[PDB]
Amino acid sequence: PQAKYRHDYRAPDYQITDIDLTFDLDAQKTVVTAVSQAVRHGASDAPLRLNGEDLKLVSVHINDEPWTAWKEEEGALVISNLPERFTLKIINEISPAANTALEGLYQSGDALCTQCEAEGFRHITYYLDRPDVLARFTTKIIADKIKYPFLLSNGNRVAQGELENGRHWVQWQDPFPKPCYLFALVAGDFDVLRDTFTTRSGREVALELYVDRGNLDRAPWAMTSLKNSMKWDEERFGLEYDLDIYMIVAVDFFNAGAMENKGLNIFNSKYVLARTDTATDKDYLDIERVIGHEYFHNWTGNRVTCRDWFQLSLKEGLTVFRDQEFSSDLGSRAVNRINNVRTMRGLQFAEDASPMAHPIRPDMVIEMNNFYTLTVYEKGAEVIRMIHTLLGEENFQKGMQLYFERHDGSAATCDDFVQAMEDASNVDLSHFRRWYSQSGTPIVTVKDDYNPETEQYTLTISQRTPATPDQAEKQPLHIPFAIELYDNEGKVIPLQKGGHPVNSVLNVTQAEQTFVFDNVYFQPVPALLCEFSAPVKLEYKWSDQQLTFLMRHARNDFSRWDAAQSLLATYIKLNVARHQQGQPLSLPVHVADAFRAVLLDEKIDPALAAEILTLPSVNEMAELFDIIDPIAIAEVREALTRTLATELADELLAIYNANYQSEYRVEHEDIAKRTLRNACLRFLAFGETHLADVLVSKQFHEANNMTDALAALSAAVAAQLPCRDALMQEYDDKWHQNGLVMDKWFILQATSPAANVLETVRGLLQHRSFTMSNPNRIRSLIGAFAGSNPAAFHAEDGSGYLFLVEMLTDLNSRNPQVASRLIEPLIRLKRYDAKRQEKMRAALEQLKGLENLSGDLYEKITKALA
Ligand code: NA
Ligand code: NA
Ligand code: NA
Ligand SMILES: [Zn+2]
Repeated sequence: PQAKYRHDYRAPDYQITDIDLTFDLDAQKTVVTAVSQAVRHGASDAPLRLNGEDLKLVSVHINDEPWTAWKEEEGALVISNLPERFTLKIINEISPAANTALEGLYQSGDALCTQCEAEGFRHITYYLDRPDVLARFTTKIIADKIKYPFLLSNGNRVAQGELENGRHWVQWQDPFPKPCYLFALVAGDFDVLRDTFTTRSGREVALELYVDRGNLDRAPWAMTSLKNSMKWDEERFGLEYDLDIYMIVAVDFFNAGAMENKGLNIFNSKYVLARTDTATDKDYLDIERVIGHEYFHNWTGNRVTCRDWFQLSLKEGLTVFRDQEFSSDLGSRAVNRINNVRTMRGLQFAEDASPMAHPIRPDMVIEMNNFYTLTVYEKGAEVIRMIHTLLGEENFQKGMQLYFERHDGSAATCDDFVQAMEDASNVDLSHFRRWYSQSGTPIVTVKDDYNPETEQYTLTISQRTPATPDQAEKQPLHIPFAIELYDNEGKVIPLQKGGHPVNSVLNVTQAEQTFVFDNVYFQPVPALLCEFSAPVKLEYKWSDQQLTFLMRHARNDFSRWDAAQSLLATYIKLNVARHQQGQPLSLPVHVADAFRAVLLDEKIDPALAAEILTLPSVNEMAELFDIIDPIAIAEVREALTRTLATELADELLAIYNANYQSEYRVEHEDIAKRTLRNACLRFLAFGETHLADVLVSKQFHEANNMTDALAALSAAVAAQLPCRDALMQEYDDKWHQNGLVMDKWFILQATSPAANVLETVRGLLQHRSFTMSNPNRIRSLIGAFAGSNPAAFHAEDGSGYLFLVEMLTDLNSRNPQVASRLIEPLIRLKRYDAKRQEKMRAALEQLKGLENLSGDLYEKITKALA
């Protein structure tokens, strides 16, 4: 359809203040009654345009009078000649069972449940579906007692009743005005885990976690995590929960990961259910993350919400920042930072090049569900971290405070949040605001000079953002640029300028500038962009010895990891160019020596050693190139792994045996050691075949937990070892009746370095555990093929592109949101060689031709083809 523009936001002509919903539930045909209290603010001649999608309108009343001055248009109900203040009453029917897109009210298994973010409440009743219209909800659900014993909506339960013919009803009331995207409804039969948490001030909150029956044994971690979140937000931000009850329901059929619906979060069951033999350490930490995340939304998203959808980052960048900080306090900050930066550089930077490039606050949007992006979430949070970096904790907290004090109870803008941070701190963020409106990844170039006569070090820093598909015009940003300077012994040299300390975060605000430091008593090795202080590409001409020096001496663990990625980047690029000419991998001795040194340093945190021995992902590697040869990258990763497996075999095995652990515990010291042990196992898989096949299958068979079971299975697949098919069948045989566990197996299948991986993947569309109606299964198999196996996806013959087009033809009609996730590999076409671009362009031109092309796909397809 047509685009919506941020600069066209105007306040609404009408407001709703209270809405009283009734649901006569039935999966075939639900009847919705909505009584809303409205107020005209605009002109008298302005009609009321209510949004609505695939609703069957039964009746319209205005102050109990059957209305005759209205009409239905494309996606709207238009009501005219209205009083200034009035009661609106709509009755409509919807059909949950038919809803395969999982927008609105749909069925997930036997259960009914909702997804309204961003614009799904309009698939339930005619409303002002925009998040600047906030109102007090009352929700009455009626349903078959047998099939739907639990009837849940937002708030507290305020009435209940039984009816003839085996039906019953519950009524719910949320005292906080909210935008309709935060409305939730759930009916079904569940096992319920109940605990309580008591707030800092005495308030006792009931906690109820709803799971499909028989899953009550994978619930406690989720619950413990929720409790930790409530405590952490209390300790770090001073934020207490505001209601008496907190519900979380885990469903299997869900497009997102989870949803901050006020008082009644709905979670993909992926980010709830864990048990030591079904879930890995990553799963546990992700559940901690997502539970936390939705919880933190209770302030940064609900108590203060978004005036319009272009302000999505207001809540998501801030709430992601909050889930990073939660994870980082409770666990390893260094590991957390490293991985979040892997994500920025690997995946986000790629999107900021792509035809979908947008600023964290978009200016144009066709389908809003396309803008739940790495950019809005992860880059959004980096922008928040930058603010935190410029202001410091004490100041940042005062801004949070002023933000809430001003906007609690309303919908706000990104600019409002920045103004709160500015006014509380008296740090000026006028120039900084440009981060909200400029797309693309800036490139910061650093040139250095030491003058021993004067004992001064000059940094010449310059910046440029190259043009993007979405903006022709770019300008310099306010870039917090952190530096440490190290002397010959590995001590930090103090920064100064004329006998006066200088702050180690520099304000790179111009296209080019120059910083001169004094009393620099020795020629420094610098650490640049410490802790990835801005979401930029750094360009500096490191010597390998500067890099290895930093791996040995840098204060900050992140700087050691990052020195290593820079060391290794050089050689990844070398060996890709070599691969392309039929040459074998070449690697200097001293490079392997550095990784050996990390493996044998007793001073090293195992967690860090583990991340330094985790090679960059293929996506992380691709960001190093202008043109991507996915096959060269894939083969080079495989080779580089083999070479270090050989060069480090004795030390790898030593460290593998050293960090054996008889007990399994989800505690961070233990996870660090298990991560390191399994990092060693990966390399060993790629070494001597018999020894490999022995360790891998032994670890798999003997593993007490899924982290170890799967690490070995995954290495058997990755390294193509003898036991593979057997181990792989064993897993199927055991876990096929369990979708979330099978997700891992599908990924392994889909990301196999095998020769006939596409043929296997087409076949797995028939597998017992697979189903095209379940977005988890789709992402696990098809998603992992297209997104995480770029070597097979970008086969020379175009067979990958055609497979995705077949799938997308199905998913376009069934679930556009998921089709849109899946097309992302294909809109990156302008990044590969001509021969590939042509086939990709052809695939996109096929999809453009679809009878009933969704807006979701249409938005991305016309940008890419443009
Ligand atoms: Na209102
Ligand atoms: Na709290
Ligand atoms: Na910590
Ligand atoms: Zn969120």
